[PDB]
Amino acid sequence: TTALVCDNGSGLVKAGFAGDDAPRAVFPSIVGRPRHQGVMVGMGQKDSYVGDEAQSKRGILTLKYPIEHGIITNWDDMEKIWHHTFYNELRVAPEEHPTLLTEAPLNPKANREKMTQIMFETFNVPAMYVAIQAVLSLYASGRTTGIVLDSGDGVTHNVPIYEGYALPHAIMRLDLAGRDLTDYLMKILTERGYSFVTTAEREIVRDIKEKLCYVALDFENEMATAASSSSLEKSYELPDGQVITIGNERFRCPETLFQPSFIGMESAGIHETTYNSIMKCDIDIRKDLYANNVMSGGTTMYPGIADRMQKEITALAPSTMKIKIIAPPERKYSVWIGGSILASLSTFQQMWITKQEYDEAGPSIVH
Amino acid sequence: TTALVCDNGSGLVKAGFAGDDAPRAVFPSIVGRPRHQGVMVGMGQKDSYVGDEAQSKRGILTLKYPIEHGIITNWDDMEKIWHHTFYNELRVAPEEHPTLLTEAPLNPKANREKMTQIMFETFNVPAMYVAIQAVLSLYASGRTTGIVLDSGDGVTHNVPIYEGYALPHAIMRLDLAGRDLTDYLMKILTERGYSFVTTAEREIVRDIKEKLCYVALDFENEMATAASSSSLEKSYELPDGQVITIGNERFRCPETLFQPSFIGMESAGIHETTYNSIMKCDIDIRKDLYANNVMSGGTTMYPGIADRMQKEITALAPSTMKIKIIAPPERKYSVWIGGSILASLSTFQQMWITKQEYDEAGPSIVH
Amino acid sequence: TTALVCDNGSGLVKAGFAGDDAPRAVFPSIVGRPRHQGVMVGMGQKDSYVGDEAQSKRGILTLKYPIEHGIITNWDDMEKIWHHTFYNELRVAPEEHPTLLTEAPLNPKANREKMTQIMFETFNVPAMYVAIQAVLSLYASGRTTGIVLDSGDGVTHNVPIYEGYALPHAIMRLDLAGRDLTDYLMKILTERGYSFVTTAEREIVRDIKEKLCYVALDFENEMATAASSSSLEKSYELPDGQVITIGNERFRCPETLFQPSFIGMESAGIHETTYNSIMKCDIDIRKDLYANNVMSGGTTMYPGIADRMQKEITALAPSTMKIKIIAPPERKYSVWIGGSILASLSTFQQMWITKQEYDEAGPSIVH
Amino acid sequence: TTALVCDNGSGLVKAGFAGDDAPRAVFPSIVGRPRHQGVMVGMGQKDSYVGDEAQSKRGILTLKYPIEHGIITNWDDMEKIWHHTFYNELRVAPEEHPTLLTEAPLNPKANREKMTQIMFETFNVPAMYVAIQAVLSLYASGRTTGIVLDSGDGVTHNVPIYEGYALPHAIMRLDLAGRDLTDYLMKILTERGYSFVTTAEREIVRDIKEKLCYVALDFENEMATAASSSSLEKSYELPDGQVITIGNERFRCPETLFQPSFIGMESAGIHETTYNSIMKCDIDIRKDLYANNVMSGGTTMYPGIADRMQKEITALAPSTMKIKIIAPPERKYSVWIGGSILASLSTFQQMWITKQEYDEAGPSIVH
Amino acid sequence: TTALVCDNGSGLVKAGFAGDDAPRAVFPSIVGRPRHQGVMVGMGQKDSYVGDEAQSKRGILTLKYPIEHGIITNWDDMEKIWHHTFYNELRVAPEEHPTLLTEAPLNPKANREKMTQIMFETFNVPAMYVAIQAVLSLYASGRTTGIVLDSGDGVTHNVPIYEGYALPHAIMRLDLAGRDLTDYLMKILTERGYSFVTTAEREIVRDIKEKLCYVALDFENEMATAASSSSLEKSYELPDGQVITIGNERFRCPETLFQPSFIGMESAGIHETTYNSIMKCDIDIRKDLYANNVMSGGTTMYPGIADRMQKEITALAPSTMKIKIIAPPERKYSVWIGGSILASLSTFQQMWITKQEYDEAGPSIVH
Ligand SMILES: Nc1ncnc2c1ncn2[C@@H]1O[C@H](COP(=O)(O)OP(=O)(O)O)[C@@H](O)[C@H]1O
Ligand SMILES: Nc1ncnc2c1ncn2[C@@H]1O[C@H](COP(=O)(O)OP(=O)(O)O)[C@@H](O)[C@H]1O
Ligand SMILES: Nc1ncnc2c1ncn2[C@@H]1O[C@H](COP(=O)(O)OP(=O)(O)O)[C@@H](O)[C@H]1O
Ligand SMILES: Nc1ncnc2c1ncn2[C@@H]1O[C@H](COP(=O)(O)OP(=O)(O)O)[C@@H](O)[C@H]1O
Ligand SMILES: Nc1ncnc2c1ncn2[C@@H]1O[C@H](COP(=O)(O)OP(=O)(O)O)[C@@H](O)[C@H]1O
Ligand SMILES: [Mg+2]
Ligand SMILES: [Mg+2]
Ligand SMILES: [Mg+2]
Ligand SMILES: [Mg+2]
Ligand SMILES: [Mg+2]
Repeated sequence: TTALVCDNGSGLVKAGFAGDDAPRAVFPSIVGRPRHQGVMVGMGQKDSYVGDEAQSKRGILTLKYPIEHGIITNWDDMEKIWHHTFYNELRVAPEEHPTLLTEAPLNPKANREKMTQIMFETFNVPAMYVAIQAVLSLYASGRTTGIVLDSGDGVTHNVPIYEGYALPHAIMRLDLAGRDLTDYLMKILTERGYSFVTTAEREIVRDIKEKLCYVALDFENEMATAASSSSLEKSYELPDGQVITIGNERFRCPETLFQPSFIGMESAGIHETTYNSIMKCDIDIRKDLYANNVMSGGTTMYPGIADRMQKEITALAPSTMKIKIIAPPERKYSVWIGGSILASLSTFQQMWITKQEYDEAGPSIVH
Repeated sequence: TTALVCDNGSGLVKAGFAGDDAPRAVFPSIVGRPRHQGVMVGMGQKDSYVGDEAQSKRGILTLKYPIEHGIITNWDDMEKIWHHTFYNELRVAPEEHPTLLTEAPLNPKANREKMTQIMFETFNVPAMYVAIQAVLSLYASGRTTGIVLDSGDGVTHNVPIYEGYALPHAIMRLDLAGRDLTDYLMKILTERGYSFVTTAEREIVRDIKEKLCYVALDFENEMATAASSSSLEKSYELPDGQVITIGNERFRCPETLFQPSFIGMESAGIHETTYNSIMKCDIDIRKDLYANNVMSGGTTMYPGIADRMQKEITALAPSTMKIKIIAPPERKYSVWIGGSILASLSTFQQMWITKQEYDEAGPSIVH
Repeated sequence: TTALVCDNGSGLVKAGFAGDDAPRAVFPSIVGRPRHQGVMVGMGQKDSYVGDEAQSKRGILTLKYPIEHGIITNWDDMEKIWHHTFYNELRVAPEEHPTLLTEAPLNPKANREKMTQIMFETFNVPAMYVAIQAVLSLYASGRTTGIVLDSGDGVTHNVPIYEGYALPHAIMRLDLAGRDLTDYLMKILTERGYSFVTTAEREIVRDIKEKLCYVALDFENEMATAASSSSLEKSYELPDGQVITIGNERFRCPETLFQPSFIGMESAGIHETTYNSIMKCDIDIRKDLYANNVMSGGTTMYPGIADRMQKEITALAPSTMKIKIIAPPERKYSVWIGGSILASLSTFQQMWITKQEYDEAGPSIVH
Repeated sequence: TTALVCDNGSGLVKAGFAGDDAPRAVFPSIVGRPRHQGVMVGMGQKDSYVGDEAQSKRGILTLKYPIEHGIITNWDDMEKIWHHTFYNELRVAPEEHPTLLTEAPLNPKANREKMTQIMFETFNVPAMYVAIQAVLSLYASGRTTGIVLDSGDGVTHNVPIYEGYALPHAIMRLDLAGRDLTDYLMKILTERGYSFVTTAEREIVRDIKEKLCYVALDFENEMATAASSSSLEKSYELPDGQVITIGNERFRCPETLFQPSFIGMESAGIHETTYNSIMKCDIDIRKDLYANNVMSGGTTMYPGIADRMQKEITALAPSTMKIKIIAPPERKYSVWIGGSILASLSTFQQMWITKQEYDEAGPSIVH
Repeated sequence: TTALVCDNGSGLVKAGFAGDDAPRAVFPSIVGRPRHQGVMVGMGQKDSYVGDEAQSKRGILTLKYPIEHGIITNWDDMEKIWHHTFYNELRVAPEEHPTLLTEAPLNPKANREKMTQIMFETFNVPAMYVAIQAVLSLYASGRTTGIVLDSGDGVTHNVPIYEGYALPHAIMRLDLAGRDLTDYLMKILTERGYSFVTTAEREIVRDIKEKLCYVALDFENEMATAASSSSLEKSYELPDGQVITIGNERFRCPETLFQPSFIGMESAGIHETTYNSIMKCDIDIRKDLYANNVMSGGTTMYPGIADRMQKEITALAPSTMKIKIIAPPERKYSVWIGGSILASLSTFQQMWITKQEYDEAGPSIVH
């Protein structure tokens, strides 16, 4: 019977069978719809495109992320991506597997309840479970204690975890993420003259960000040395064939995680939020958290991030103590891996919510 | 029941039954009327001649193109060519077939509405459809994606088409075409002393253009080598028996498509309009358009055209990317072929406008 | 009711009933008046003689052609020849037949109007019509397209005709004809000593011309070979019994048609005027005219004419194309035959000008 | 010493002395160059025409906007318009005045730096300043708080401003403007048969737009009532003397600001961008912005615009709160007025960039 | 040094020194050659006569226009008229003056190159220039903008000129002119019985045309009133002493300019060609052209022409706008005057083609 593990973040769906090393289907959470009413016969007609297929045809389509900052915005679009996921990639009847789904912490109750309702009623599932992302990543690490920073496309979290357990009062979410950074890279990019106005172009700049951008160790020194352009400008080539050259924009895009004032947010940088989260925890356990802080998610993938974190958190925390930061490679799939390994635990098998139990207890029992 | 496919361009009517490889009736859109009041008895009297028959007797007749730059100028003349077409070549009662008609994009609304009105009221037709030329040519290519350059006698278009669909905001029409080029060849030809003042003589120079003229790869180099006349002068023989020798006029006639400043137009050459049309399209799809650009129509028939296009568009577009130009032989009949194949599609059968539906909905439903 | 066809050229009247192969009455247009006041009793008295009767008595009479170069010179004389024609040869009341009359193209308006006035008022005719000669000859040919050269006694024409119709702007008349040639043969003949001063003798030299004169293929070569007189001198016998021997005068008389400089006219030869007439026509139709050029009239009867025409026109026109000259035997009566066949066409019956229509519309309606 | 205030937008330069009610020189930003090489002697020769002078002679000239979407495209052309501006209209040595220049927000850095370089090096200026347009318009309003929508010929902005200050993260620019609307009015106008292909004709249609076009309160209802043409068709007269009659094209041209899908852009209408800009601002201040939203620029001049804005923004925003829209007359000159009043403030006198300060600090100090 | 201005049109040479009010030598371009080989001793012998001298002796000579429809037909004849012009009227060594020559627009390249070759090689000239006629006439007007209609003996032009400059694509030539009109007056004149067959008589009818013929305001009304002959018949006296009376032929001769169908040409009347030329020009400038249309040349000299033009062009053009026609007296010499004034401009002195520059650059540099 095994299980399905579906990691539904903004920007990417990662899904696959439990007990495996990596997700088989990994595609963008997008629902493409034709921008221009098309006059042909035999075409499509394909009123709605989804996932990688939508990526193939961006210049026709308006791309629409169904899920924004972890919150589901458009429910039938989400349903569409699930249906496509199950039948067109994993090729499976949901009635044959229990399904573990994912969600961000501190996330409105409507997502869990609606989600489960869909999984039971529209797809028919024997049993399912919805899990907090950071815990899954911590399992992926193979560790029981630590503070997880999970930055995906929608949202960034800090969840401190001690010896199992958890500290809900110290959990801190922050809407800064690949989507916010891509938009910021948009408007900063436009100062070189390169105008990317459209949803489809947003995905191009996402690609630019993913390849070229890095996190500087020291910001203003790097900005100073951007004066005499040497290695800092890099050439990137668009799908059109045009050449973009980007210098300080390469590293000032991700600087926004440390300085959210660039987007005009008062929220403290990710280092201050991790630090702050540690502060909120009991005096006894802070040393372990500082030692053991973990990173997850696509927005942790910028080269340089861990080193800057180690500088900044060390600058905030008492110097007498060791702050090791653990950011393993393959960290973008940590959540999914966590899901897999959890589904492979027998002790967890009692915790699935059964179809019948949902039917008799109602929606309130997901929590 | 089959269908009729009528391609009504300026200069030539191509018409025939659907599902066939080529149009059966192909004759000039001309309405000849005697210039000189003729004194005989038993003659004609034949107040109006039409089509090839008018071609047979040019020296008596004033030839009159009913259709100018795609726009219908003289409606009863057009009606005459249709009536002659149906009864004297295709030999068919229009009440027995649905009829697919053609038109240029971006063309005044009066042509569709009046045209349909005539087809329903004067001829009686069970159902009909009016189609954009470039789409038909694209079907003739057997392809779904590409940018069509269709240069006929009246008008030249660029219509970009992606994966079916269409981009109306990037559609670009241009009045440069076999008629404009024939007149330009007139006045340039007169510099050798050869005076062709009359409508009938215009058709002679059209013949000269069709046979002899070619498009140079590089213009000014060829003009330079015209200094020492070798292969560039060619002898042509008129119907009278006189011999014309034309050198640089051979290739400087079609150079006007690339340099409309020869006619005193500010419009950019056809290569700049194709390039410009590609620019107007979304950054994602431009690579396909550059790869896939298609040619149609009689004014694409000059030897050398495709090679010059490949030079010039390559000179405008980023060198990193492949610009294949597809100009198949039999391209002059691409539109008609496209019409045939579309009429042979069953999925299109729903889209005919029915006689009764027109009667109840009115003229506004053609669009 | 049938019709009468009256071909009134200078030198001969040809008249007869329509629908017949040849004119019944064919006699010279002459009005003889006694030169010498005659003293007898019972004689004549016959103050005016007309036609063949005048021919019978030339030595008494002064002969007077009423019609000169197609233009009527003396109206009552013309009336006399008509009256004699109708009552003394055709033996018919004009009130019983419509009457088709003939005239040269480009001929003063006074001839049509006066002529019609006479036919309606003096003779009483139910209806009549006046026709351009060359068209009648073209009907006689049984053809619709061609360029007619009609050389009679008064005038020579070229009228190009295409597919019915006509080209008035290319019609070319020329006063060179049997009368001019007979006078030229007079003065050239006098170099042998043979003096023919009188009107009556002019008719004798007309006979000489009609029998003996021929058109040389090459002129100056024939003149050279006239040096050694062999076949070129021929003996002719006058009515008196005297013998005339004429050598180069035989062929240099008709050479005047090709070289009007012999009479001191600047007008180009008949071959240049036919060629010139073709030039004036639209470039399209010239090939048909060159193929189809027709000959009519008494002054086309010289042996050798067609062959010289074929040489000379071929020398002027582009060699690439075939110039067939059609000069049928019985061509002297082509105009009359044409008239007959036209009168036998029913479609022409609407075009007669009725007595009453003339009465109410006036003289201006003949044109 | 006073100051010069130069508002350099696409389509119009507005310039004048500071502290005055209106700009003295207001002329189009165009650089006319003869299309046809002219053969006269004493003519011009005038290789380049500029401004209103170019407007005087459109039919000879190719008109060329030097500045496109706020971005300077052709630098020497811009220099030419400045030189003409200073010496031929304002009649002033730039060395005698500090000069305040204008620019759109979010505009490539090349414009500020190059612009300043030209002003200091080519013209010699004691000091200068470059200002964001929307702030100047807000000063023109005489108000400190509000959200400015400035639609010129090149670009449209939204800049929210609270109690002085500014919110750069909520600034939103959009390339929809009089130029885009004129081109759209071109292709929509061509459906009536009226073909305007040339740059010179573009200026004619700009005139049509400026006089006749209005913004409908409700779109599709007005389109429905366009069925029975009454007041909606209006006659306009071209400079040639021809009469154009335009019905629904009158109001569907400016509908593009609310529905950029007409041009094939995915960008939300101006009402959604203003609404969106308000959303991006802190929850506290939105009420003031909704109350206080200001309009500027030539493309705000369509009759009906404010009323439709009030409908649409009210439809998006919570009904409980008052949305006053302030669109004062003389709003096309708001930016220039703003510039004047700012230059008349003494407190601003410290902020000029001095010639010497530029010389020692370099180009980087403009920002 | 001054200059010579030689206006070489068909029918008349106008030549003189530059900077003068009128040409000194004005005589017909004819090369008379004796028709009849003359037997005297001491006579002539004068194998070739030229100009006014030939006019003195028409009845002996065959007159030969060397130049036909602007195109040089017979080069040595033209050379003869030039040589006679320089030595026998202007009495000048060409080596002492630069020489400005004239030619029709749109005229075969052979005329410029051969002409210049003769002027440099046969006559020896320090420098020369060949000019388009209509521009010269426009200078004669003292104006910079306008559309010139120049009708000479060979050819009629329309050249639109705006603010200096020129529009070559709107230049329209037409072979209708005093020569065509004189021949048409020939064949129409022959309907009264007056036969003029010879070149010498053609010049007589040219005189008739020049004195008597006028252009009717309304054609068919005047033809109707020709029914009752009052003032419309006028008596003219030939050099022989005979009296010609011509009625409707007086005004129907020049009606051919408005109705070229009289000669069997499909070309539109001169009013349609002026109107058509205006159409071809950019929409901006048409109002000036309509206001400013100029007339030049001998074939503009018919009384009534300007008024009929004003009627007909007003009937074609939109009524809302003023069509002033400027036809100054002395307009037959406008071209020559233009030439004079141009030669008197110092700015033009750079544009002469020098003997040496021709020698080193070749013939291709005349254009
Ligand atoms: N190599 C990379 N470098 C920088 N950013 C990346 C990289 N890969 C992905 N991203 C960013 O992170 C996001 C994907 O992160 P992911 O963990 O998949 O988010 P989620 O799990 O919420 O879908 C993308 O939207 C992208 O902006
Ligand atoms: N072989 C040829 N070479 C160059 N030009 C041609 C050739 N054949 C036709 N043309 C030109 O193209 C025109 C015919 O093109 P066509 O596609 O039939 O126009 P349409 O479809 O609008 O009637 C003619 O008017 C002629 O000027
Ligand atoms: N056999 C002949 N050979 C040469 N010339 C002839 C011959 N017969 C007649 N002609 C000439 O042609 C004239 C008759 O031609 P015809 O066609 O009858 O003139 P029309 O029709 O104008 O009367 C006569 O005047 C005579 O000079
Ligand atoms: N009365 C009007 N109605 C509608 N549009 C107008 C009017 N006047 C000007 N425009 C449009 O606005 C533009 C001028 O706006 P403006 O604010 O001067 O732009 P900028 O300041 O950027 O030059 C013109 O290009 C024109 O298309
Ligand atoms: N007063 C007149 N009225 C009408 N036509 C005239 C008059 N004078 C001259 N012409 C005609 O115009 C011609 C002369 O025009 P001109 O301008 O001198 O021609 P070009 O300059 O080409 O020699 C003559 O051939 C004559 O037919
Ligand atoms: Mg995630
Ligand atoms: Mg076509
Ligand atoms: Mg005859
Ligand atoms: Mg502005
Ligand atoms: Mg002239």
